[PDB]
Amino acid sequence: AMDQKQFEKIRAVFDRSGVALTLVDMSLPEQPLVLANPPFLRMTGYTEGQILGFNCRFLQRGDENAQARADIRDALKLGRELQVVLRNYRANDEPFDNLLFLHPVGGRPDAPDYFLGSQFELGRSGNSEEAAAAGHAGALTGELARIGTVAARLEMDSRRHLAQAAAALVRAWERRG
Amino acid sequence: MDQKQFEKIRAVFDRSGVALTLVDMSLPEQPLVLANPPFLRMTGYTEGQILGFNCRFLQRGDENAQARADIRDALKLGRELQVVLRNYRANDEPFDNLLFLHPVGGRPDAPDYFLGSQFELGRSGNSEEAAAAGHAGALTGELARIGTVAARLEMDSRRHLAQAAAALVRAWERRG
Ligand SMILES: Cc1cc2c(cc1C)N(C[C@H](O)[C@H](O)[C@H](O)COP(=O)(O)O)c1[nH]c(=O)[nH]c(=O)c1N2
Ligand SMILES: Cc1cc2nc3c(=O)[nH]c(=O)nc-3n(C[C@H](O)[C@H](O)[C@H](O)COP(=O)(O)O)c2cc1C
Repeated sequence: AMDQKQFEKIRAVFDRSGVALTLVDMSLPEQPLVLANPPFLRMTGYTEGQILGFNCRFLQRGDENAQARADIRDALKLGRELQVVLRNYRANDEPFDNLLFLHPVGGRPDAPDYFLGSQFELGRSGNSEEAAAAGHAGALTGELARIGTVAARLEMDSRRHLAQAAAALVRAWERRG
Repeated sequence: MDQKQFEKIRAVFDRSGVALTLVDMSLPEQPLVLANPPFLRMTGYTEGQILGFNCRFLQRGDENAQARADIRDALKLGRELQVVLRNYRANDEPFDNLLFLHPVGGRPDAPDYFLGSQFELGRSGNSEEAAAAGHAGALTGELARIGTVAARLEMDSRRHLAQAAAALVRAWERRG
């Protein structure tokens, strides 16, 4: 029940964004990537053409994020937001930790038509991982509000909770050693 | 200046989820020319109640001498600055303002405008740093839209601003 016009608005927001953005079709269980912006493409080292149609787990290897994935599947089925860290791999197979922000888009409250994903690459920010992650959270919420997934009046409150959630996750991630 | 570019700034201002202000550098007293709804909501004034005036009404005379010195230098230089001001709402409630300053377009050392973005400190419990860094992240997005932050070196621009914001917060907490 989503206007071709909204889909295009989302595409335009992805294209101009300063954070990695992905969109996945929820109308089918294989859940293919349907949008993926330039910063996601550079972080991972793929091209847009080779990525679309695939499920985003192609960034993973085997059975590696068992906990994080079980959480992701629930969020998705329950149509809820989620932040989780994931062990991921670029096209060249180097490992990287991906702080993943998930957000339901469109559809109905417990049946979103799409899911948005935004990736924050950990370990690139040195002494200020919390701040960087939180900064990312802020730019994200701005994108969410422009699309309309976050209510405009609630953009601030959303940002504050998402930034906090990101800093916490970083802190637990640097508690892993 | 420009009619197309000023219209864009007005547009970005109206939609935004961050407190935004635009000051006209071409006027003797450097007055508010734009003031967006989350700014008005934070301070409790209306558009008409504050437009055309300089933002120094949020202060009570002499309380931010060092900071306003840093502000005047920045404005003269046309450089960015992040600074904490003691401020007062329309109902005279006091709050500390973490103020973000940015030069808008024009000339590198004499800009057409300054963009101010206010972040209220002390309403974020144990995660002031996170919330400030979040604010900086959102701001940078708006600056990238206006055109001030070029391209998508926005990311590194975001990371630094967020780093700076968090630092300023820590200092402000080392000052009980
Ligand atoms: C919008 C969006 C974006 C992403 C994902 C999901 C969605 C909906 N997923 C998760 C992946 O697609 C898959 O759901 C999880 O691996 C769990 O499902 P499985 O346990 O593999 O069946 C994901 N996976 C990953 O390893 N890195 C990521 O950044 C992406 N981003
Ligand atoms: C764009 C912009 C936004 C500003 N926002 C605030 C503000 O929110 N709160 C405040 O106390 N001062 C703010 N100021 C500062 C005053 O406008 C003024 O520049 C500063 O107080 C130093 O000037 P003065 O020493 O001549 O009073 C802002 C200035 C500019 C240029």
